[PDB]
Amino acid sequence: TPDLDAIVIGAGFGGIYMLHKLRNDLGLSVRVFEKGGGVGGTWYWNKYPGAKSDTEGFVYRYSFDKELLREYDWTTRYLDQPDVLAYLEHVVERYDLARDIQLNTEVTDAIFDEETELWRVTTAGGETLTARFLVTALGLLSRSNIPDIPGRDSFAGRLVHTNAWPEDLDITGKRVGVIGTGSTGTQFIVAAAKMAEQLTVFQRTPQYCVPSGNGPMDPDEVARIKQNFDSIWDQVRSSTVAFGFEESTVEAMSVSESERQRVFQQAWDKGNGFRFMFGTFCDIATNPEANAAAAAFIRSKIAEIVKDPETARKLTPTDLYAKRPLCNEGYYETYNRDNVSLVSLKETPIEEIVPQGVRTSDGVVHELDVLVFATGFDAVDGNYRAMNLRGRDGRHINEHWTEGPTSYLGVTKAGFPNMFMILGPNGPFTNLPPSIEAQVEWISDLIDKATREGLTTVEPTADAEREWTETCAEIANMTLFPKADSWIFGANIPGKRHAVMFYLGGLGNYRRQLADVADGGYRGFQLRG
Ligand SMILES: Cc1cc2nc3c(=O)[nH]c(=O)nc-3n(C[C@H](O)[C@H](O)[C@H](O)COP(=O)(O)OP(=O)(O)OC[C@H]3O[C@@H](n4cnc5c(N)ncnc54)[C@H](O)[C@@H]3O)c2cc1C
Ligand SMILES: NC(=O)c1ccc[n+]([C@@H]2O[C@H](COP(=O)([O-])OP(=O)(O)OC[C@H]3O[C@@H](n4cnc5c(N)ncnc54)[C@H](OP(=O)(O)O)[C@@H]3O)[C@@H](O)[C@H]2O)c1
Ligand SMILES: CCCCCC(=O)O
Repeated sequence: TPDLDAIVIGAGFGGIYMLHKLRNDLGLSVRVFEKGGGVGGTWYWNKYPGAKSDTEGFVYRYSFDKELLREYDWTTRYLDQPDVLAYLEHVVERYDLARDIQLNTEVTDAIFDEETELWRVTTAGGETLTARFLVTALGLLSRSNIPDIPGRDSFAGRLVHTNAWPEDLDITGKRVGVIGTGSTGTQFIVAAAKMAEQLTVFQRTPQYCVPSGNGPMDPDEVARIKQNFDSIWDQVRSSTVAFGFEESTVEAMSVSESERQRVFQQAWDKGNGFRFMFGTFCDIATNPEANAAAAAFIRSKIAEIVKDPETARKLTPTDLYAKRPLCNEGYYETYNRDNVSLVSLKETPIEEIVPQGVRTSDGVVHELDVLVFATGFDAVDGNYRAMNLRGRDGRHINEHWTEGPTSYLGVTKAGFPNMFMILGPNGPFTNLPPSIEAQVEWISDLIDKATREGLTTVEPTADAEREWTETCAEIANMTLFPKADSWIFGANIPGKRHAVMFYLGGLGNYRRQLADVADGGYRGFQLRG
């Protein structure tokens, strides 16, 4: 008989909600282990300047509690890291969840014990305990990726990853270097350029970026949104990307050149990178002329905004508009600042980090006090592979994932009885809170069913999982997304497999898949009594 009914790993959006359901709704004995010193997951760790979410604030939140929806106010269109952290803290208080969240506790081992049919979980702290159900809410974008750049550890000043931003660090008036220009890099750069004495950008691959449209909320708009929240959430849940806008059904090449320009301009003026990729035309990410047209539209704005022709050239990507789409408050305009310098690593690669800065292949030592790694994450599977996580057959999860990470439905794993993942591999690529709520609710129901019916294990079959791999691959091969090199398909860490790691059918379709599996009696699962 186990120490706990369930153990949940992680105290981000995922685990907070998981806990709430397993404890407050099902009345189970549950504990959460979180390695951080406080709850919030992403929004605990990512304390860097400019950290914020690109999901517009009205839908970057839970939806399951209608009271909370209507009581909580947000004051700017998009939510800053501190505003989201404060929200997740308020949820934690609201639901009396802190008492079952054990902070500072890294789970190092999770071992299915076939004798007892229980999960045995070990912490860095040398606690081992048993639970019937394990839920892993480890975060898709949680495990910092810090490349082994030569000389990195010789750097004399403050060297930090964005995902480890120390609360004491004030970059005001300092000479700041940043490596990486994805969504983290670029929003850091915008905010950091207002603070630092000099900001040096080390850019390996330029990205496309559109305006965010960020700005203050009017209390009447907040009221309007809240009046209509039921409707708003219905739209979200039947949408593709769940960002609170209706995706376009217009093929981009089916209108005039003037119409393409106007639709793009209109989306540019309103802002949001997901709006620009999906609310403009329906085939930006499937049709290559449609994509090329979106991309050229962005290039023309770079060339207009950026006054130095050389900087504009270095900023202008030539590859597909098919990475996670960015937005920012005046990203390209930042490079007209006099305290910002752009180094292209295609032309002048980093040779060595040295005590006083970064020496590039040109021989130039860029002298710096702070070196910021916005070099992203061992995404999706990183925290799973770094855990001593072993299933029924005693094999480490790495031995099940030799071609890429796998699951059934993004939330279960063949060979891993009674384990459920929140934002596991091959789940939705959407505004994440509502995908999380879908997962959590679905897991709950199943755990509750095993409970009421006296099941001992629940496990997806090997065939069900391999069917889901097929599905995810086939959906991704109908898109351009696999032709974009990023973390989304792995390989952003040399030696990491290149592989499909998301269900790209969208939230509405992903919810339907979940509800079909439930409602048909969990075909694909072995339900042992
Ligand atoms: C800068 C930034 C901006 C983003 N903007 C958006 C956005 O606009 N829209 C959007 O949908 N998503 C965005 N995301 C993704 C974001 O991660 C999700 O929105 C959401 O916060 C995920 O919550 P989660 O609980 O699944 O994972 P996380 O919030 O990543 O929480 C996972 C937790 O698990 C803990 N943990 C991991 N492994 C272990 C272990 N072995 N033992 C113990 N604890 C462990 C971690 O320390 C972490 O606290 C953004 C991410 C970042 C980093
Ligand atoms: N605004 C938001 O809502 C927001 C903010 C931050 C993060 N996020 C989410 O988090 C995801 C990850 O974002 P991210 O920007 O943190 O990571 P990222 O998209 O993985 O970008 C990593 C950056 O570091 C660079 N890089 C990696 N290895 C390097 C090396 N060895 N040398 C030099 N440069 C290197 C990459 O260049 P290459 O492209 O050449 O590899 C890229 O510019 C986003 O895509 C998004 O989903 C969202
Ligand atoms: C896995 C990430 C899904 C999209 C939310 C984001 O880009 O932050």
